[PDB]
Amino acid sequence: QAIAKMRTMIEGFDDISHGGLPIGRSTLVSGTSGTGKTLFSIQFLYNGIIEFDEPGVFVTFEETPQDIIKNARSFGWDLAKLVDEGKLFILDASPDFDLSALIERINYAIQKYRARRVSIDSVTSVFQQYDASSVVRRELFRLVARLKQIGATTVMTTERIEEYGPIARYGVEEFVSDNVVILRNVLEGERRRRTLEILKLRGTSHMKGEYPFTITDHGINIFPL
Amino acid sequence: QAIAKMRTMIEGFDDISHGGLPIGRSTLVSGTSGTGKTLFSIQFLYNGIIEFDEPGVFVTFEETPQDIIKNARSFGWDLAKLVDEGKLFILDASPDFDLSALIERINYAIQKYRARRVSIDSVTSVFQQYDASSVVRRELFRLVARLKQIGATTVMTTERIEEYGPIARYGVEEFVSDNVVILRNVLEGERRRRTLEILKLRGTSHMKGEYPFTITDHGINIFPL
Amino acid sequence: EHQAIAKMRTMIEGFDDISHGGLPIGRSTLVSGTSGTGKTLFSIQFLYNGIIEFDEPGVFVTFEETPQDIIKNARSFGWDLAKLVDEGKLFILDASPGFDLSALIERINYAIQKYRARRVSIDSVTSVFQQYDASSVVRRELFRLVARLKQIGATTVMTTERIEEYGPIARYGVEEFVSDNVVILRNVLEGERRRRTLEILKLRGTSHMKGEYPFTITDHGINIFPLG
Amino acid sequence: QAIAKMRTMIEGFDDISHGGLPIGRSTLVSGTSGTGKTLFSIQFLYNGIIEFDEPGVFVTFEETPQDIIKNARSFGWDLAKLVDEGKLFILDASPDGFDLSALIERINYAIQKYRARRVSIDSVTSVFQQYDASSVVRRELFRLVARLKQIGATTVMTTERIEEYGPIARYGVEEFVSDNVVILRNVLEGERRRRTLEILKLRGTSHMKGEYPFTITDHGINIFPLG
Amino acid sequence: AIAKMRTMIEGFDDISHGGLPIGRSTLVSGTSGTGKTLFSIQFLYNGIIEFDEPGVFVTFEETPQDIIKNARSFGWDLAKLVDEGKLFILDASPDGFDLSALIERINYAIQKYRARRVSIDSVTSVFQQYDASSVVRRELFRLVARLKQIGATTVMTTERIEEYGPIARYGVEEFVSDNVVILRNVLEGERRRRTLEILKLRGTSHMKGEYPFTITDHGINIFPLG
Amino acid sequence: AIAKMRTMIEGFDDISHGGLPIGRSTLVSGTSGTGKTLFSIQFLYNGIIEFDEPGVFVTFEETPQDIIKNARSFGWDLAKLVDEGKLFILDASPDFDLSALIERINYAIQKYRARRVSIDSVTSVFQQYDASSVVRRELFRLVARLKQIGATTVMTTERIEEYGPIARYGVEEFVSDNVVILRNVLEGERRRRTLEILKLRGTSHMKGEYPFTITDHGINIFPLG
Ligand SMILES: Nc1ncnc2c1ncn2[C@@H]1O[C@H](COP(=O)(O)OP(=O)(O)OP(=O)(O)O)[C@@H](O)[C@H]1O
Ligand SMILES: Nc1ncnc2c1ncn2[C@@H]1O[C@H](COP(=O)(O)OP(=O)(O)OP(=O)(O)O)[C@@H](O)[C@H]1O
Ligand SMILES: Nc1ncnc2c1ncn2[C@@H]1O[C@H](COP(=O)(O)OP(=O)(O)OP(=O)(O)O)[C@@H](O)[C@H]1O
Ligand SMILES: Nc1ncnc2c1ncn2[C@@H]1O[C@H](COP(=O)(O)OP(=O)(O)OP(=O)(O)O)[C@@H](O)[C@H]1O
Ligand SMILES: Nc1ncnc2c1ncn2[C@@H]1O[C@H](COP(=O)(O)OP(=O)(O)OP(=O)(O)O)[C@@H](O)[C@H]1O
Ligand SMILES: Nc1ncnc2c1ncn2[C@@H]1O[C@H](COP(=O)(O)OP(=O)(O)OP(=O)(O)O)[C@@H](O)[C@H]1O
Ligand SMILES: [Cl-]
Ligand SMILES: [Cl-]
Ligand SMILES: [Cl-]
Ligand SMILES: [Cl-]
Ligand SMILES: [Cl-]
Ligand SMILES: [Cl-]
Ligand SMILES: [Mg+2]
Ligand SMILES: [Mg+2]
Ligand SMILES: [Mg+2]
Ligand SMILES: [Mg+2]
Ligand SMILES: [Mg+2]
Ligand SMILES: [Mg+2]
Repeated sequence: QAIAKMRTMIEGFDDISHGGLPIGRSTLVSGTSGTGKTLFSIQFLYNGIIEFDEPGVFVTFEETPQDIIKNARSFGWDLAKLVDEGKLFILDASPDFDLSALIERINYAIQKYRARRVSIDSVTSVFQQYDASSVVRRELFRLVARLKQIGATTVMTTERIEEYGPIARYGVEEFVSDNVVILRNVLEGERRRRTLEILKLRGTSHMKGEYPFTITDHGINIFPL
Repeated sequence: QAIAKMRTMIEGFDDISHGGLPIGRSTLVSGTSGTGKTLFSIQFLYNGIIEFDEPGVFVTFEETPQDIIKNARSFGWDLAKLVDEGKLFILDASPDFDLSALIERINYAIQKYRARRVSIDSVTSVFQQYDASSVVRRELFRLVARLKQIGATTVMTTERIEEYGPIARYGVEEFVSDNVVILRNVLEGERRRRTLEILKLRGTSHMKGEYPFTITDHGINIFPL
Repeated sequence: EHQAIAKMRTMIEGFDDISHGGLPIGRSTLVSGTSGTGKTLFSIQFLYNGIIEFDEPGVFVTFEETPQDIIKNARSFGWDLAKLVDEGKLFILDASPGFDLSALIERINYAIQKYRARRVSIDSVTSVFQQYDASSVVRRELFRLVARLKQIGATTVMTTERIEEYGPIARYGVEEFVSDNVVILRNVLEGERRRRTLEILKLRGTSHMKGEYPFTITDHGINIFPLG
Repeated sequence: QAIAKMRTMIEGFDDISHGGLPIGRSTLVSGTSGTGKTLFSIQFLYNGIIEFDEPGVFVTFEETPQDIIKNARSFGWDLAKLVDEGKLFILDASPDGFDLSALIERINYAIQKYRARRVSIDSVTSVFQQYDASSVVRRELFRLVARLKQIGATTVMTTERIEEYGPIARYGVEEFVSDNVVILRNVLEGERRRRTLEILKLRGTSHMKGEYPFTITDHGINIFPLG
Repeated sequence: AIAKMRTMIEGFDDISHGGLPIGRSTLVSGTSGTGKTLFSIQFLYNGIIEFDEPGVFVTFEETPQDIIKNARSFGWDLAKLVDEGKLFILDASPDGFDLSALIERINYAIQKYRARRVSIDSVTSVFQQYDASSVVRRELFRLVARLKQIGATTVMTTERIEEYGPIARYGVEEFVSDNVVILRNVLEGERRRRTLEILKLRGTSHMKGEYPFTITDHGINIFPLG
Repeated sequence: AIAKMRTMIEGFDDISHGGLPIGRSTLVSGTSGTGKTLFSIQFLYNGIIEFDEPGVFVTFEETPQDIIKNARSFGWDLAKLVDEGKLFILDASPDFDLSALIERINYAIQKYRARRVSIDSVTSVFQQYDASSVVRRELFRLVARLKQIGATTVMTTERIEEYGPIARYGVEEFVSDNVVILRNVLEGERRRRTLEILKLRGTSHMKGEYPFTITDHGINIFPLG
């Protein structure tokens, strides 16, 4: 029957989303630079491992595994240990148009590590890396559709350049994803404020509009209203 | 005589449209992501079947039949049963420029299932999937023309980026369709509000402007004013 | 002769007041609007009234909508276009699908001579350039058509598409400049409600009222309220 | 001495321009559709003929001479009589590597033949669009303007624009090549239109600034100088 | 400190804390009729009259004759200065893009007339005359860099379309120039107001923001504020 | 967590909670005349004078001599520092791949034992060779190699609006670890300078815009609480 959700245990998120992220579906998490997209994607995996012993695969296209690990120490998280224990796997897909080969490497890692959670950060970059903007819808669809067939629950980050403009970069990514989460970092009166919005969850309910959040030493904390 | 309408049974819609959707004509349903387009197009067919034993054909370019069926369980509708009974046919037109082949597959399904209601979701995506943005007016016209000839009553969804900008994506879709419905999901003061507007019905009358609506466990509910 | 230009009554309620007597004879009038503003309705009412009131035959040129659907939609208003086609008073010319309008223009001309038409509606010209990806040549080919119609002496309503209520008059930024006369139909959304207005922006060589005038579309077609 | 001006006798305009249009120079008159560009350019020639016996050449790329003549009857002007007397020439440059050289020599032939002091060219936008030559607008508008200055014609050239408060002309270069720039506006506010005329620039001389209201009536253009 | 040369344009030397940086390029950008040509002429004229510093004026469209005629509006006699060899007007109007030939022509004139000041009016136009927009940064950089090597002090005018939009036309010109002056002619409430701003002078100080100015029979007059 | 090196630019080390993250790249973006070059020169000069940390300055347009002359504006003697081998000005102006440039930078960093690197401006070198299609690829290659080398890098970039895109090509901020935005906002005919740390990966900083002034003593930023 109806879609089930997995608790993210990210403070306030499971309230906003009426239970967590839809299982076996993809969630687009989109935001301007420094909005906390990587943090959200890491905290998803980390909580999966710590709260439910669900292994996670982190796919990176630019940042090195070592820097992902190093930056997570800002939040007191020891990702190197989780890697050593085989609970976390960071797949380095950085450079040295068709996503089929990558998709197969990712599927391979999911199977190998028995992963229930996957984060991909950021899919925007791989198309720009290889001047492939003409084929974004088709290739993103290929990736999302395969992850659905595998039954992976996935967070995929993407980039945007305006807080109240396009949801992502090419005006197609939100339509391909099952779920859309928008992180904003709005500048008004010389000051910033962070908000999180669940725009869409296909096949299930969620709270609407923007909710304040903070990034602290404990990662993301969202305040439902 | 003046053009006849078929009831959608979508609460409030047949009020706003003065009796329903014009029979044998095409209706564009456009909106940003997560506005309720797929829901509207599913509810149209589902109601046709349950209320009038009127079979329907659902054309998908991306979402699988399985996920379409799963997401509809959010509302307590059992679409698998209807597929099993031959009352609903979900035509999978996802990938493995001319719409003739697609058109013939749709016609075949209309004649085979004896269907009078057709939903096509989303016609935007198919142009993007084959980079055929330059031929949109010509090919959307071919599609709509042929469905008019066949006598189908058709809901076609399309994608947009702004709540008050272009009706659809390419600036031509609204002019090729006989009828235009716009779903909006406006963000103001950090909160969303859903509205539906019937912009146009050729050859007949309708209520004007935006009417609020909600998506609940019973599908779309529009409040006429 | 040596008088200023004469006008032909549309008999569209209020329009002949706004236009100080109707549409200038032998000239082209652009009627431009977002989707659902009443462009087809205007262009139909122009021919229909010309036939019913003045026995002036009309030619309607369509590039997408079928004759049968044009006829059917006009019954919304209790008009019987089928009857008029039967009597040879209305001809609906189906023009549905380098780039050159010369052939089309000759077919239109042939139709005008054959039916002895005084009034012509072309709906919509926008679409034919989009149907063949011919935006580069719009000014030249639209001029070819308008100039030939003027030469013939036809009184023509040409509809065109726009996508903003207060942006460009038409789609390509040239159409208003090629036509002799320009009418803009708006359907403005404000505070969740729509309102319809009609503006005569320009009539070359003659006077008209200025600004937007409200109008409704009812069972009798377009009804415009002059203000003053 | 500084540049001299010829009177347009368009009511109000010679006050706003501190004397009239600079002699031997090109004046761009730009505006959205129906702002009065053709009317300004006709009235400029008509007044030249009637008040000063200064013959005029009118260059058209789309409107026929017969329609130009017919539309001027709206204002009670008999342009056919002036054509018959050899005082007005309407040069039909309608259609039937883009280069305006031949056009320029047809214009010069007319100027020399009619001993014309005044020239109106309407609209210069249209000829670039007719031949899909937008890429070359600055070079060929400059050729035209330079050649007319060489000939010493005082020229009104009309151009099209899409916004009341946006670009001066169409391609963002026309106002830079012209010596003088006048902007006709027809602003819609509160469902009502108002007409205003602005002299943006006259090279080498002075003029009033900002927008001045005007009306188009049976007597042509009438401009109200505020102060 | 880079040193400055007085423009002697009333108020400008106050706004710029002494004048234009010597041996460097100053971009002067504005919509049509803002006073760009006037500024660049007044710069050369004053250099001659006040300091006997010879000037070269490079035009791509306007003839020398019309430049001279239009300056009579301000009671300046440029013809006399051309005669005396203090002012050279270099007519570069027309009959892969590469400014090298023009640079050599400009360089020749600077040596011959021994010019210390140079005005180029307008560099926008030359790129559009030869549909060469794709290469503006590279070629404007070539021009600025060589003028600097020669040690010329240069005013280069450029065109813009909006009073509060891009500084120039191609979004690169301000970054190539050492110094940037924006002339505005803002329309508000049906009335125009002229203002001058010095956006940037590399390596030295200047006043900030917009200062009102007028164009009169005496040329540009800028009103410094406070 | 990541460590930080003090810039000693007055106010900045407060705003950044300690300085620039060591071994990472910091984008400094701004419209013309915002103080980008000045910031990147003060970074190296303070490094040399206060900590005896050698610096490499990379220029694509401004000559070494003018960089030196312009720094005299602030009482800094850069020619002396170049003479002592404390500062190396790498002239990369002209006479698509950034590999050559990168090997020259690395060589200069080894040779002069530099801890600090400023590159001014990264924008311009892509415009100089019309290589805008390749910005994200090539900026990534430069940033990645400098992270490997462990240099602490300031990279300036150009923008054309105060409240528009962070940089010029919509990708530079996503590739950099850290992002600083200098603004020069015109309002009511007056300019005001502000600095904003938009983002520091892996660590904390103050948010929003802070006023600053450029004086005879360089940049001076006022933190606000
Ligand atoms: N311990 C901490 N306390 C407070 N804020 C922190 C801490 N650690 C990191 N941050 C904040 O988190 C932000 C970094 O977030 P993250 O890398 O997840 O963003 P992003 O959206 O992925 O950026 P980019 O788009 O450039 O990849 C930093 O900019 C910093 O403001
Ligand atoms: N049982 C329910 N109760 C309330 N809301 C629900 C329920 N089920 C789904 N929804 C809402 O319906 C919205 C999604 O609807 P739908 O899939 O029709 O949107 P769409 O316009 O087709 O999206 P896209 O354009 O991305 O395809 C979800 O975003 C969720 O907010
Ligand atoms: N009997 C009626 N009473 C009231 N309004 C009606 C009636 N019949 C039609 N309409 C209105 O007339 C509008 C259709 O007008 P029309 O087809 O002339 O518009 P259009 O501008 O030509 O549309 P498009 O640009 O998409 O071709 C309908 O959208 C409907 O609101
Ligand atoms: N006798 C008159 N009284 C009042 N107004 C008139 C009269 N005759 C013409 N007009 C007005 O003159 C207006 C402007 O005419 P004109 O042809 O000069 O415009 P234009 O700017 O050249 O238009 P386009 O750019 O489309 O060529 C007409 O739209 C009409 O409003
Ligand atoms: N004697 C004068 N008194 C007042 N203003 C004058 C005088 N002479 C010229 N002007 C003004 O100077 C302006 C001409 O300025 P100038 O030619 O320097 O402008 P520009 O910015 O170079 O124009 P463009 O971009 O067309 O080249 C004229 O538009 C006019 O307003
Ligand atoms: N001694 C000083 N006192 C005050 N301001 C100064 C001083 N020296 C330089 N400036 C200011 O510093 C600004 C120059 O800064 P800088 O060269 O660092 O800018 P930038 O952002 O690199 O410019 P561009 O992007 O066009 O290269 C000058 O525009 C000037 O306003
Ligand atoms: Cl925070
Ligand atoms: Cl809802
Ligand atoms: Cl109505
Ligand atoms: Cl009027
Ligand atoms: Cl002034
Ligand atoms: Cl300051
Ligand atoms: Mg990130
Ligand atoms: Mg959908
Ligand atoms: Mg229509
Ligand atoms: Mg005209
Ligand atoms: Mg000038
Ligand atoms: Mg700099």
